[PDB]
Amino acid sequence: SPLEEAKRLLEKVKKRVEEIMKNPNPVKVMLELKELLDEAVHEFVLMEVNEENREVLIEILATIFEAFLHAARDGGNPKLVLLLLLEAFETFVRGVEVVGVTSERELRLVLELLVEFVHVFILISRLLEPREFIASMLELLRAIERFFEVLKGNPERLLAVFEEVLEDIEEAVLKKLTEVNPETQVLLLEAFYEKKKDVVEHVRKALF
Amino acid sequence: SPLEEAKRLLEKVKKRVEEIMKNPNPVKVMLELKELLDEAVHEFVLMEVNEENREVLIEILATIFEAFLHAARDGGNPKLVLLLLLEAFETFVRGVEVVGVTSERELRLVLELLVEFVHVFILISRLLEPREFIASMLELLRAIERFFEVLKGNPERLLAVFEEVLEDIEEAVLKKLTEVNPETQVLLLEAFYEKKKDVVEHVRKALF
Amino acid sequence: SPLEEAKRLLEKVKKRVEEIMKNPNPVKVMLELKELLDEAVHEFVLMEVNEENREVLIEILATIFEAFLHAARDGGNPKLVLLLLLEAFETFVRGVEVVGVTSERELRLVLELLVEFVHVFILISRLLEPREFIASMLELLRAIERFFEVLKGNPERLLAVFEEVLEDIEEAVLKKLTEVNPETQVLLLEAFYEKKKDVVEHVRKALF
Amino acid sequence: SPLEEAKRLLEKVKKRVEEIMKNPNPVKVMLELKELLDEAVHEFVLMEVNEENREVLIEILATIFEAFLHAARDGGNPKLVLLLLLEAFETFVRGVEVVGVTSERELRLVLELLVEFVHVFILISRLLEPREFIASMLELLRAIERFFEVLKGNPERLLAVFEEVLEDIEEAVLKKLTEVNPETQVLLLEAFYEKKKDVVEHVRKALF
Amino acid sequence: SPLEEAKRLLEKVKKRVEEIMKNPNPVKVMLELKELLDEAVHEFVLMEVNEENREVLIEILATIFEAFLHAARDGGNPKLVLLLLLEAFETFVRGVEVVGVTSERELRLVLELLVEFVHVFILISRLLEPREFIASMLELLRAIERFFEVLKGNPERLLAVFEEVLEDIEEAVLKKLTEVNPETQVLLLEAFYEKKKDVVEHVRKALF
Amino acid sequence: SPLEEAKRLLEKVKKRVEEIMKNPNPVKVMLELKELLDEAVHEFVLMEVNEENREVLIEILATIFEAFLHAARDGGNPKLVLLLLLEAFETFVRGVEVVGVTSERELRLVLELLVEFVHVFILISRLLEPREFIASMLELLRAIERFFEVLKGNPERLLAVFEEVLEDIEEAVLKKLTEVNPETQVLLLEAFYEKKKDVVEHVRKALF
Amino acid sequence: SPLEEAKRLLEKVKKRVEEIMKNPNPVKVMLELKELLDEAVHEFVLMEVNEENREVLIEILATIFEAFLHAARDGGNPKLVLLLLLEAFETFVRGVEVVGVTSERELRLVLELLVEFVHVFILISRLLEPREFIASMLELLRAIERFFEVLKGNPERLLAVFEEVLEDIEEAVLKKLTEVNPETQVLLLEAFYEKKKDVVEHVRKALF
Ligand SMILES: [Zn+2]
Ligand SMILES: [Zn+2]
Ligand SMILES: [Zn+2]
Ligand SMILES: [Zn+2]
Ligand SMILES: [Zn+2]
Ligand SMILES: [Zn+2]
Ligand SMILES: [Zn+2]
Ligand SMILES: [Zn+2]
Ligand SMILES: [Zn+2]
Ligand SMILES: [Zn+2]
Ligand SMILES: [Zn+2]
Ligand SMILES: [Zn+2]
Ligand SMILES: [Zn+2]
Ligand SMILES: [Zn+2]
Repeated sequence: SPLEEAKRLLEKVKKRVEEIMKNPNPVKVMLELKELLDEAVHEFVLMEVNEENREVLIEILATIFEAFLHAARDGGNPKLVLLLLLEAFETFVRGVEVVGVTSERELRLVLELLVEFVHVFILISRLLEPREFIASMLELLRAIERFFEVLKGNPERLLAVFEEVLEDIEEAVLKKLTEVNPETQVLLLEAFYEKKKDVVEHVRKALF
Repeated sequence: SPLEEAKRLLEKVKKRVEEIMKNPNPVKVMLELKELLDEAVHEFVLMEVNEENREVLIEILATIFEAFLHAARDGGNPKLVLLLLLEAFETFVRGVEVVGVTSERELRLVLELLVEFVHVFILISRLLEPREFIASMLELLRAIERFFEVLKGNPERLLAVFEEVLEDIEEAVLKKLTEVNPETQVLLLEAFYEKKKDVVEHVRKALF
Repeated sequence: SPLEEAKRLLEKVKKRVEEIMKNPNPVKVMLELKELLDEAVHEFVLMEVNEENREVLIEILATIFEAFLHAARDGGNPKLVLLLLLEAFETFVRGVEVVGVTSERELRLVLELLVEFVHVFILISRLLEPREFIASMLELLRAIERFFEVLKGNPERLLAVFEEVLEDIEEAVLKKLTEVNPETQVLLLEAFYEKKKDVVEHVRKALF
Repeated sequence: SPLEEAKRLLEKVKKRVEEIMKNPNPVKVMLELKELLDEAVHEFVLMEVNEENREVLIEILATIFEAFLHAARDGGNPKLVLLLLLEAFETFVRGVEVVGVTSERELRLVLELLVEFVHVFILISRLLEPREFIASMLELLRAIERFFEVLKGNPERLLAVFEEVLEDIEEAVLKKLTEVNPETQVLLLEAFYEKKKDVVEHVRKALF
Repeated sequence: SPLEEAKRLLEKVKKRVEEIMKNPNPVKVMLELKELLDEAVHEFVLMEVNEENREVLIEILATIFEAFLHAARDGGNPKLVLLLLLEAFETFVRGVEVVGVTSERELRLVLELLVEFVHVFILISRLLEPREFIASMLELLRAIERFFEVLKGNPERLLAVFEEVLEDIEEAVLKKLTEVNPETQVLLLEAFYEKKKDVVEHVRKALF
Repeated sequence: SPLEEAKRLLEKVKKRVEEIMKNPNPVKVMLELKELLDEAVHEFVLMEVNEENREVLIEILATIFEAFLHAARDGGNPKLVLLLLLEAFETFVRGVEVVGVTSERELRLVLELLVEFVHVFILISRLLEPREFIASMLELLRAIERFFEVLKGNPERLLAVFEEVLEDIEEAVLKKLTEVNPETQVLLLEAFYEKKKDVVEHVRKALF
Repeated sequence: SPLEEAKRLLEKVKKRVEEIMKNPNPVKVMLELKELLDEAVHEFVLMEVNEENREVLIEILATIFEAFLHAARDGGNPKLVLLLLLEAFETFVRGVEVVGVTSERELRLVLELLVEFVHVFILISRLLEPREFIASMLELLRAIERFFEVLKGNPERLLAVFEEVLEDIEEAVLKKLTEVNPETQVLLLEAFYEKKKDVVEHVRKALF
């Protein structure tokens, strides 16, 4: 039965996550969580996904990704942490694509996860230099564009969420760019705004 | 149900505000309240906003903003406090734009919040030097212009409130500018009056 | 046909400007307007400019530059705004050089734009400190000298306009320099007057 | 034994204070006294505080703080002295919070120390300019509010002491504000009275 | 016999520390002390640790760590010294975990060592730039969290010590962050307070 | 023939200078003029310098250096312009050393060039901050010392010129240093006067 | 014979110093003098140092170090010059340790050299920023501590010289630290005074 096997997988994943978080090393915890997410996706593609077990699969993905976001908040080297965050987000997007999102609860869960991911990413990247900060923000913009192209649902709510996270990123960039000379400010602002306009056009094309 | 979830959110926000206000550090309190306001806006864009729960959402926003205004009155470094006040006001305006204001009670709530915000801003900026004071007043004028462009309602009452807060700012500026030489007075008065004329034109275009 | 393509470009530019000015962020509006001005110059150098379509090209340049000047008056960080104003003015001067000014109406349009630019520059730079203010005035003097070297027309009217804008700058500098000690006044006045004498010599050589 | 260790600590602290006060540099003396106060608090949180050794710990704190207040009266740069006084007062309040006040002798000791601190602060800040004077008075009001929120005891005596020190500060502010124009007087008086009303409300809430 | 071997190890370690401290090069002294600490831990895991020799092992660890802290105060390159301090602290925490802390004297010894370590770390990091200073403070927060997770004892005294060292770090950060613009202050304060809240939650979970 | 080749070089250099000066970019003009001066020195060391063509070579150097000084007065970034000015002066000194100065006309020419260089340097560096201003003045003192060590001629006239340019620098420094606190004034004045005494002693040793 | 070889070495070193000092480049002169000092130390360790040739070796060291101090006063990049000054001082201390100081004349010579070194170091470091200035002062304190640990002689005169140079450094630091905010002043003063107390303790241990 699909539902029973999905529930067994959920219990196994919960036990594995609880075991993993006990480690004191944050980078090791992130690596094990990334491996667990990949195994969950591999299990997803090897099983039938009907309308009964979809909620359980979404809950498994949410559990692993929430643990990963907390472990990222725990700390480490910012560049490595940001790279691992991007890899985990790509795996999560692939998993959501495989499973699919139908009901409103799953949409709410994945959107809350996206908001938390953006917040954690900005919090980690606060401590870089302005040029590396702008490069990281460009990478985050690409990731958000990919996520919103994959996801399907009500266009209006998705557009509202997209605009809100974009405002968050814009506020962070504007606050950070006050540490440099006006010429560097103009250069970096032009780069950021060109990328933002492009991703807005792409997302508006995909949603509507 | 929208109404039940909105009431649950209101109770949670009230509990969080009571917990936060107990801290003795005003800057930490302000930062936590700013984070809470952002989280409230995130929750707002993730749920349906019909005519039943709109009052509850406006009440949540008013609660958080009142707590923030009191914490700003508590004290700290004036420049940091003023910048945090501007950021909180921008988040509040975004939340009001998302929720929308329909009835008279919500309009009354947001207008009293604006009046209190202007009073607190002037009170905090009283202690700067004249040039930084005029720069802060220019920032406040831009914020008020943004607020009155976003808001919708009866044009006459909105115009009356706008004129009253403008008179408040003008009186504060006139009283402060008596500490400098007449040439500096002429320069700063010219800057302030040019900005005031521009914002009056913009607001009158937007309202009517 | 050159005239039809010029009119189509005028309509497209008007539509783009109207779309851009709806944004609430003044710095983003300025960046988009600068990009549009550069695109207009690119279009100008790629097409034939005879005596028929010259007026339309001058009107396109005037439209974009008027929108930029208003957006600059809207507000922002003074140093960044002044830097963007200088970049826009250089792009405008290059466009005028490419197109050329023959009739009296085009000369009137460009001279009015120059007067508005000087007024906006002084208004924005009012809020700096005296040393940065004097540096900004030096930059403005170099920009005005370049503009009057590029332009061709009746020497007497051009000299009258140049003298009037110089008097405006001198009045602003004299009013601002009353906030410092007499020794700093002597230093900054010496720097300003040396630069003014040099630019007067250069402009008088170029015009006659 | 707690009592014997507390008495040994008192003897060591007395010897250290006598050794430190022999230095001719007042700022260095203040820095060493701050370090000694921090070390005393560290010792306090690392040992048991019963009803036997509480008096000895209170006398240790009083000894260090009295030495600091005399050194602050000795002289130096007023802004640096005021900042060091505020830091020392906050450390003293933390130490009192850790130890606690039960008997009447300890209450009398700490209240006398607060009165001397307010007197020294007003004496040092007499020589600033009126705007910086009002800023320092606001900082002093916040410090007094924190002290009276931390302390526990008889509400009536505490309220009497609070009202008396408030009257002292008000008299100092009124006497100082006669050196400026009436408009500056109105602005600074409004700021001071708003802050005083807020702190009175907070203290009356905390005491009763 | 365990006790005799422990005392022989103590004498050998004392002789080695005295021999090492005679070197004039601070970085070389720190490296030799780190090697000696690692050797002591290796010896600890190779012998039986009962309730008789535990005090001697704790005294050996305290001796080596006190020598290391003094050598770190001696001087050198701030980044290298801070990195070596973190490595030595991790080795010390592992040694304390291996040996264990049972009586009150050992707890007092290790807590005094922690206070000294925090003071030395702040003193060394005073000379960095604000961004590197905040990064160092985050690393220190992680180190303190790991220490208080490893240690076992009376929850109340441990919590008091933890709160006091947190207040020390907070005062240092607040004093340092006055050298930057308010936007940078907001960014860095948000990062610091997020990390502080996370470590407070983790420590409160571990202790209770 | 040496004289004919020198005259041909003079004509070529005049043509090149006229061609270069037409550029509107001052920094590019300065870079080309520096390259031209270097090429002139290369040509000087590659040809015979008798008493016939010495005047022509001195005139070539004076032509290029006058063009460079005017281009420096035109404007740009003060730090870049000052550094380019120092390099150009060092190249000019090397050229004068290679060619040599024998008659009175050449001495008058080079001394007038030195006076103009000092005036332009002070004019450009008027707009820096006091610490960078004093650093630039120290660099100028080293350059003047090197120039007066290389040059040969009548000791009395050279000493008079050296004293006059020193008085100009001293007046500029004294007038600038009124914008800082008396402690900073004492520090910067001590540095400047130590350097001035050293260069005076060196120049008096070299001349006599 | 030791004395004849020492005198021959003195003559050779005098000739080499006279040849080197003729160079116009200060950094090249300083590097050459550093190499010469190293070669002198190499020669010192390769020959017998009895009581007859000790004076000549001390005179050789004094000659090279005086030339180096003058070259450092000549000028250059402050950071590079300070680093070269520290390296030269360390080589000089090694040479003094190898040769040894017995009579009163040698002690007077080396102490005069130390006073001149401290004066030159403070003069060069006057022009840095306050944070880099304090870092340089910390490095100078370590250098002085090493010097006074190596030297042997009458404890009272050595202590008097040490106290006097410490007062010179303290006066310089106090004068410089008036250019920053009181919080930065407190941080930097705490760092400086901690280091000064540590070096005073070390020197008092070494001398007595
Ligand atoms: Zn965590
Ligand atoms: Zn957000
Ligand atoms: Zn309050
Ligand atoms: Zn009002
Ligand atoms: Zn406008
Ligand atoms: Zn005008
Ligand atoms: Zn006294
Ligand atoms: Zn009183
Ligand atoms: Zn030490
Ligand atoms: Zn402490
Ligand atoms: Zn020129
Ligand atoms: Zn002159
Ligand atoms: Zn010299
Ligand atoms: Zn001295």
